[PDB]
Amino acid sequence: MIDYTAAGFTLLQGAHLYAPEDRGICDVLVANGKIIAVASNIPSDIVPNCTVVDLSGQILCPGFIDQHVHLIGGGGQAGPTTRTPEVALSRLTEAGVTSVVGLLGTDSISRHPESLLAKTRALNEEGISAWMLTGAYHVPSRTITGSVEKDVAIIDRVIGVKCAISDHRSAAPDVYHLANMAAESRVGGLLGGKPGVTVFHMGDSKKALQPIYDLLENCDVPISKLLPTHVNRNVPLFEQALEFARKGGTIDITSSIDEPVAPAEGIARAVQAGIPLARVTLSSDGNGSQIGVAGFETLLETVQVLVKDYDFSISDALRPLTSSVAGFLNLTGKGEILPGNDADLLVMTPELRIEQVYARGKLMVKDGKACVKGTFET
Amino acid sequence: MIDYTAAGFTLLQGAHLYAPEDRGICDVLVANGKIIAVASNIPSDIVPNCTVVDLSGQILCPGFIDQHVHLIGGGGQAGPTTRTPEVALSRLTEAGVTSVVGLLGTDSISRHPESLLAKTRALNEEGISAWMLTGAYHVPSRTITGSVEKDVAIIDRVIGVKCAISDHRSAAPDVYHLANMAAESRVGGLLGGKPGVTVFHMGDSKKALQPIYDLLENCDVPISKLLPTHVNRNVPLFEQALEFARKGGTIDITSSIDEPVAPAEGIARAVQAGIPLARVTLSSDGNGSQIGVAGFETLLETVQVLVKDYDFSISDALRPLTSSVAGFLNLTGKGEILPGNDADLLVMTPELRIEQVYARGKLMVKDGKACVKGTFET
Amino acid sequence: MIDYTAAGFTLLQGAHLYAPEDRGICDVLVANGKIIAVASNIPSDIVPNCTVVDLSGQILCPGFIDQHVHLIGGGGQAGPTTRTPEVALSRLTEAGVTSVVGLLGTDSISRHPESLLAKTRALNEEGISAWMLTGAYHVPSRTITGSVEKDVAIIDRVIGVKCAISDHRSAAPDVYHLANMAAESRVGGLLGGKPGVTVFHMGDSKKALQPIYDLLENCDVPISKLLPTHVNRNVPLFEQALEFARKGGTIDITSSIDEPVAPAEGIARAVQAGIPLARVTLSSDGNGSVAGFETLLETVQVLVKDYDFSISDALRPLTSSVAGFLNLTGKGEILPGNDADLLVMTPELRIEQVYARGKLMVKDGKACVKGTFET
Amino acid sequence: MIDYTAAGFTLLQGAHLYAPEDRGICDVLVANGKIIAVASNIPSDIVPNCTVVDLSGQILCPGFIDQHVHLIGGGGQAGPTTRTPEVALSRLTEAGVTSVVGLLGTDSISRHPESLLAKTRALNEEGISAWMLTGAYHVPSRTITGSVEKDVAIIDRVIGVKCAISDHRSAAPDVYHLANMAAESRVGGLLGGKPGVTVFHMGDSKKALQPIYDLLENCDVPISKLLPTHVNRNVPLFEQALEFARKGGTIDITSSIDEPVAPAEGIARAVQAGIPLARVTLSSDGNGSVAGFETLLETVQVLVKDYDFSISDALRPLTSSVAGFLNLTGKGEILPGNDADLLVMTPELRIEQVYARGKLMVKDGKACVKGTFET
Ligand SMILES: [Zn+2]
Ligand SMILES: [Zn+2]
Ligand SMILES: [Zn+2]
Ligand SMILES: [Zn+2]
Ligand SMILES: [Zn+2]
Ligand SMILES: [Zn+2]
Ligand SMILES: [Zn+2]
Ligand SMILES: [Zn+2]
Repeated sequence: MIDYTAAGFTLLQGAHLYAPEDRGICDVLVANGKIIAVASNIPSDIVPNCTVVDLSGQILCPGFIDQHVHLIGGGGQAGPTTRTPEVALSRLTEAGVTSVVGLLGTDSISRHPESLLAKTRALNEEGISAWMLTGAYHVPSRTITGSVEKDVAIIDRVIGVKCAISDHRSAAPDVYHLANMAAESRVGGLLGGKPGVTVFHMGDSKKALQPIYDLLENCDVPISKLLPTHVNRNVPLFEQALEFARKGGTIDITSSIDEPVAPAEGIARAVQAGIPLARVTLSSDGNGSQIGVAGFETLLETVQVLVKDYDFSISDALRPLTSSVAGFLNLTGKGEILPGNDADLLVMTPELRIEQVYARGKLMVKDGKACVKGTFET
Repeated sequence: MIDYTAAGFTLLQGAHLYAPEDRGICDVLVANGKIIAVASNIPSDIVPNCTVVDLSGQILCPGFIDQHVHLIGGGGQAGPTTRTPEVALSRLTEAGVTSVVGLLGTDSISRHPESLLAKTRALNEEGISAWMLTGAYHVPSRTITGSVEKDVAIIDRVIGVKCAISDHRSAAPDVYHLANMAAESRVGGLLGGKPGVTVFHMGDSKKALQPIYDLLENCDVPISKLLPTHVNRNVPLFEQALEFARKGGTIDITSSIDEPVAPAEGIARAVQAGIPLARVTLSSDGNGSQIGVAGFETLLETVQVLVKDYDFSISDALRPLTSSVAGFLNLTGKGEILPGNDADLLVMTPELRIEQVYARGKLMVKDGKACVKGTFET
Repeated sequence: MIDYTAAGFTLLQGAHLYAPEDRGICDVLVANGKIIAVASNIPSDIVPNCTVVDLSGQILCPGFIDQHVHLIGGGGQAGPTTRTPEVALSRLTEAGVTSVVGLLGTDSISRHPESLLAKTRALNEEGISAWMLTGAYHVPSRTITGSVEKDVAIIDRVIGVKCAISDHRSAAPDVYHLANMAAESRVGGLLGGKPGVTVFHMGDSKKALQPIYDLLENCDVPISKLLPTHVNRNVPLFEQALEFARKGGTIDITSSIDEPVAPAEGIARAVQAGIPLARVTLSSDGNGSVAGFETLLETVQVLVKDYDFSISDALRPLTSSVAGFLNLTGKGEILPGNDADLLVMTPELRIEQVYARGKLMVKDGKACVKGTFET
Repeated sequence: MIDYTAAGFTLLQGAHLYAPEDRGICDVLVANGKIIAVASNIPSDIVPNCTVVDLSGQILCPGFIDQHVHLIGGGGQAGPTTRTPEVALSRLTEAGVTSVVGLLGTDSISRHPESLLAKTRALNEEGISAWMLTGAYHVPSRTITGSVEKDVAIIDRVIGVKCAISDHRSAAPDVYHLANMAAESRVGGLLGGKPGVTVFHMGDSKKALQPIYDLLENCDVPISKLLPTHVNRNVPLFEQALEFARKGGTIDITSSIDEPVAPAEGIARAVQAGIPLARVTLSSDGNGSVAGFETLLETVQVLVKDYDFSISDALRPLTSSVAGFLNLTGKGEILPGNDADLLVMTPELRIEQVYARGKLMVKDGKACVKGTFET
């Protein structure tokens, strides 16, 4: 008897697959955490020591990518008792999240990029995929190596930089400071093989997107590296974001913001405005302070709403959380079900309720409950 | 015989109380430095080991909050012989001051925030309540931790930052530098649970308030965090301050400046202009250089004048020194006589002359003379 | 009706009081979070709007002071996944802890004093009392302001410095670096009105206390400012510890270390060795890697149960001895003028109620007050 | 037809397998760059789209791990013209090297860790596996982030630190500086999940290993984290090295140093001295001043040919021993779950094929995969 168990062969059979593209009833063969074949009717005996999974009647889609999470905790805006706690593995996984991008916010005094970096690594070690942004609301940026360009270029998990504009919690940055920082992130990413993006937390100032336009007039950073987030927070801002997207920018809608522009509503309007889904993403702002802390249920909720109350197809509904995110951040191997991609998959009921979650080919959630937990989860 | 002396029970009986709100003849019961009951006719035997004080015929009001004092000394503008000496406890208390905010001025070369911080702490230890501002006239700010945001966030006694504008003694700051500094103070205060204000020493430049308006156009710091002081120093400046107050800003009048706009006059005009007292404060600039050094008698003097020559009610007269200050700096437990507030009280004759002063429930002045002195007072 | 509720009058009646000193059946009156009277038979009507609590048949004693807690989390010695989570309020209060001193350990790369300082502040706001030590195992120390001397003098919650010696995770400090760091903490303590102590995490190196002795010969910091902790981790170290205590030093036994010298055992031997309880402390090392806080109370139970200690004495290492060593004014003793940090226990020493600064935190053995984000 | 080519199924059949352990004639199945099965007679049809390679009559073994390579170039000791060029991929793979650890030497003015780090990354992308050491001969170390402890904990490819002792090109380090630096690497290793080793370039000074012994008496870093290299450079040093190994240390023999103690000879004497192979490593010092990589394989040949070693044993110093010392998970042994880093040799030990992470890199003794700018 030959042992082939090292391969971790798993055959996912008979689900209706949304890659997110509708592929109909189709099988998925996994090995070594990778998707190795996608096809209708894969012989259950094509490989030895194969775990076969009957998904008949279920749906199979790619795992969500949540690009805005306060992995080590956030808050602190109303004193020290408001510092939220760190994110626990199970919370992410039960929410359908297989890939995450961690970041800092208002507080960069009691929160440090080194802490964030360690947490990012723990999460990868625990089973999912994680990256981070250097900086925080504060401009000039607080970094690990002393320079934004150096952080993006040399710290493996760093993919870009974060900042805040048009917000009463900003560092009142001027255009030069902003331009320089985005330029450093851009360059650092070429060198490091990273997207080199600049993510802008938007507040409620009436100036809205101005600073971004100013910046573009003062530098050569491509518009495709600039990401405004929390765009649904106020109407006028939302409206400008639409045009920003119309000009070739990508906009990030926050799932945790219900009013004045609800998330599904925001996505629907984009489409109405003729904006291609590829230029719209959805992120949670999870673990930030809400006093409660923002969770991850809003992601799934948005997909359900879009399908059920908005007439989106499941395929379209999935984009903002999968392919558009991977697309924007250049996350190779993620967001789509293709041979050669990582085996980050969700298994859902036809009513869009998660039953199982695979991260890198490993069963993380079964029967809608986490079977793999963070090291200190109790 | 049971000892209940630890409580320090004190009953202040029968004065006409101005909370500053007129409460008429009313009693005040104190314990553990706190006001525990305010009411007419409190039974002199409600608590054991109670010190009863007959205030019949007298007035009872809250202790003054002087938010602009050069606690460690100031001056130095005309050479080293002009460096004034540090403030002595008794000077404050005999002047009716129970709470103070220390700060630096022109000289930040021979004066350091660490010195100011130590002095602040000594004063609390000696019996009164004290806080400070980081920075000084110089922009960029000279701080303790290296950053304005960090100083406000982590040094317990630091509540904001000071600077100078439109003055021949300024560091010729540009809008960005100013904006950044105010933004840091603002943010630092959210984190630290401080007001996070920015206090602007105003000089006689013709530009007057401009820089403040410029700043607001270049940042998202709320107008309510910005405090221009010495507004009565020149007419045109005073006039602009009125409108500044009209737009929602708070203005600080300096009691030690007699011309061209006297303090009581300044306060009267504000009211004439329809500005709510809540938006007007009065501070001494005590211990700065005047060669003499500015004292604290001008505070009380202003209240007397307002009542006697201006027709203000005592209640109204008290605001700028009590509730409006506490209101502006968010000094919980101060500026008002309510159960649960600190027992910082003044006892005056009907002609507004101070007889006794209680700081945190402790008798500091009796018969208009200090009975508790600074450790080195001789 | 006049309202006097701002005073928070509370009368704890009928318990057998251990201050820690046995005081027999005695009453305790509280106002504004402070103990205002201690006597038998205080009248229930002595003050208006008084909450009377009948504790007859129960024991009353001071809240515990745990001077060795990884408040923001610790661990990380076996990689990133081993970083423990921050401590929740209820875990402390349920274990009888009303005062705590937070610190860092091995990891001072992903762990920062500024973070520790915020957490310290959070806890104070939440209802208990907390302080911290600056530095970490690493020497030179990583501080907030850039100087150990400055951190201790100016940061209100900082009371001393932490370091590691004789351990395979130390920074290989030399005597000069150790002396200087201890002297800075000492001096900062004076300027800031802090104890200005130096806390030494002890490892298993054969050199044991050597470095301390060396330090003493190289500086003039008083012996009473130097605290070796984890002294019960190995025999030779423990024995050396006894000697150090005999010379005038204080020693900290770790409740979470059960072998080779158990906590109660170590305490009993110290005493049997002629060392006064005043020079013996007990701390948990709670939240390190996740070590909990139940061993504290258990040590007390064991001392009484198996070692012939009176209750009074068994309490000292967690109350008066710590408060005394750290100069925690208002803590560790039930006296008029002190803070109302009290435990209510059954005669068999099970925690029933806990008051911190006069506020009821735990009732029927269960936290009734929780951390802001406690789930 | 269903496409399964994404898996890269490859079946290596019929070779005499040395894992390094002699396993006789046995098959190896590979998928996704990992070894998924090791057994005799694996069915050629067991998996779809399988590339079958008939290796009958050949030997199969693990790829070599060269832990001492001047990846970006070295030299510069006789002025600017002596700076050697960076290492090309094919030079490594042709020599049987599939895993490498890069480092700096004498020159840390014209040579930077950031440059070394980029080159390390380049190689990983090009198909092999690479790590680096922070620092250089200079002590205090010149690092990327400013701290040895921080470099090791946070820079993914950094696994330890390099330094020079007992050499006329050293920085004249004192024991404190050496101890501190070793302790920082040790601690960073723990936090980052790295071996956290200290690699000591040994020169010809008569003091030989002294500094190491001294260091040990001045810190608590385990002996197993300290690696003296170039130990065969002189006799007295070599002999002292044997002793150090006997005490529990590991020793690195330089394949490029032929006198006075040749590489094979040194290995044979170590063994004859009672030292287990697990505590003996072999590295090239390749690309220094331009030293090549052929002496690696030659040492193996000589051990077998002239020293009575079995093949299994002769392989250890370049495979399992290194992987074990550096904790290189997935490397140095042919086991299910490990990376497909394999060599195909003739029975007389000549390299024929080389696979790195399952990719064919060298064929018929010639690189068939080259560096991006390889000419
Ligand atoms: Zn945000
Ligand atoms: Zn956020
Ligand atoms: Zn001024
Ligand atoms: Zn002034
Ligand atoms: Zn320890
Ligand atoms: Zn500890
Ligand atoms: Zn060398
Ligand atoms: Zn070398």
